[PDB]
Amino acid sequence: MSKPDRVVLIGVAGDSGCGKSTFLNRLADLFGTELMTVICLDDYHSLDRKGRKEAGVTALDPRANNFDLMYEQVKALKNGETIMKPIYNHETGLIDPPEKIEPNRIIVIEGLHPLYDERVRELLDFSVYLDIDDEVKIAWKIQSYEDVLASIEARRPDFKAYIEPQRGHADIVIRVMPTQLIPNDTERKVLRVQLIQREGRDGFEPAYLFDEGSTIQWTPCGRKLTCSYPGIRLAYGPDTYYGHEVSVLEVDGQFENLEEMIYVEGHLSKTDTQYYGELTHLLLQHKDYPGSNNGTGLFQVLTGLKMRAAYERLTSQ
Ligand SMILES: Nc1ncnc2c1ncn2[C@@H]1O[C@H](COP(=O)(O)OP(=O)(O)O)[C@@H](O)[C@H]1O
Ligand SMILES: O=P(O)(O)OC[C@H]1O[C@H](O)[C@H](O)[C@@H](O)[C@@H]1O
Repeated sequence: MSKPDRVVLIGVAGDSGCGKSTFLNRLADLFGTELMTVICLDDYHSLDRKGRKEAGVTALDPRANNFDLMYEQVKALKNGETIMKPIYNHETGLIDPPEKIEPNRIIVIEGLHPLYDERVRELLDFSVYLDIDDEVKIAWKIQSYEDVLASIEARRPDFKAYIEPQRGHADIVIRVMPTQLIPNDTERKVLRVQLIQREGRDGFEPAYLFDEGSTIQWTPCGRKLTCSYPGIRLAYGPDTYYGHEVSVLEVDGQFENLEEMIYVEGHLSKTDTQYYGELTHLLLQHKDYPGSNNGTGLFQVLTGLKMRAAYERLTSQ
C-alpha cells in the first residue's frame, strides 16, 4: 500500500583501500543495521572476474557494469518496491543467483560508479567521494614500492577517465593528502585532510571555522592547549571546485590525546552534532578504525552527521 515514508538514498563513491568500509562502519554507528541497508554496486557487474580478464578490462571500466539494471533496481527500491538483486562473489569472482532486497528507510549504494550515471545521480539524496592522493594511496598499500606503484599505475587511466570525474557531482569530497607540517616526509602517516562541501543541496549547510563566508588559518595549539611539534593546523574558506561553489574545511596533523580532539570540536560550527562532544565520542567509539587520530576519521564522522541531518530533514515532512 501507499506510504507517507520517504526512503532516503545515499551514495558513497571510491576505490578500495580508500577507507570505504571504515566509513560505512562509522555510518552504522549513526544509523544502525536496522533501518539502513547497504548495497555494494559490484553486484551490478555485467562481467565476472574471468569475463573481465578475457575481455581485457578492469572493474573500473563502464563496459563491465550494467547501469541499466542498476538504475532499474535503485529506482524500484526508492519507490518502496522489493527487488531481486544479483550478487557478485568477491571470493569466487562469480555472479551468484540473486537475493531479495526489501526497501528500507535509508538505502546506501557504495562502490566505484554511484555518481557515474545521470539516471542514478538524479535519485540520490546525498553523496560522498573518498579522494586519496596517489601519494597517500601508495603509502597505505605499501604499509614494496616498485610493485604497488606499478599496480596503481596500471589502474590510473581507467581511474581518471571513469572514477575521478564523479568528484564534481558529490555533495562532500573527503580528500586525503600528504602533510605540510613535516619537511620531506617518507611514511605518509601524518595526513592533510580536506572536507570539500558543495553548495546547492537544498538543506545542506556546511560546517565551518569562525566565519562561514571567509578564509581562516588556525593553529589551536597555544595558551589553552599544549601540543608537541609539529602539532595540529586547521583551515577553512570558500572556494570553487569543478565550477561549483564549495566550503572547504581542512585539518593537518595528528591528535595525540582527547583534549586536542574536544578542543577542535568545540571550535567548529554547524557540525550537526546533537550534544557537545558527540563528534569526539563517535570518533573514539572505535579506536582501532584507521584514521581515528587524524582528519580522516574526523571528517568521516562529520560527513555522517551531515547525512543524518539530511535524513532528518527529508523525513520531517
Ligand atoms: N584513514 C586511514 N588511515 C590509514 N590507513 C587507511 C585509512 N583508511 C583506509 N586505510 C587502509 O586501507 C585498508 C582498507 O581499508 P577499508 O576501509 O577496508 O578500505 P575499503 O573499504 O575501500 O576496502 C586498511 O587496512 C588500511 O590499511
Ligand atoms: O583487476 P580488476 O578487474 O579491477 O579486479 C579487481 C577486483 O574487482 C572485483 O570487485 C573483485 O574484488 C575481484 O573479483 C577483482 O580481483
